[PDB]
Amino acid sequence: KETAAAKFERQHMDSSTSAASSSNYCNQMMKSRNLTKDRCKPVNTFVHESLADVQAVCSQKNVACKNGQTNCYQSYSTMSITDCRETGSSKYPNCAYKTTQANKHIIVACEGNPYVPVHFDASV
Repeated sequence: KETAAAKFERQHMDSSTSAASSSNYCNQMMKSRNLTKDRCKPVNTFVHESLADVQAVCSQKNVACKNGQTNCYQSYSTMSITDCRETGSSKYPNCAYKTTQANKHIIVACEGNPYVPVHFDASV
């Protein structure tokens, strides 16, 4: 089955570009990463940094997770991210998203050995 670490790379890593490729980015990426298979996932964030740079966040600023667990980490630097947000017009199976580019600190939950990101918690 899919590891949590692999699921995080699928759902949240896009190192291939430095920014939100275009107004079409989220429509294409939400589909191609399989986040519209069984329903339109309402919101999703993609990080445009290297895998190494996002994995390194697991050794950065320890912060509380939104669910109250203690294993979340905030990046010391801002990172290039794209927020995908489903539209009102959006009806499964034709999921439609607003693509928003920003530079924000990310917060990820990390687990395992090796200790790696398994959940995208927030951007700040």
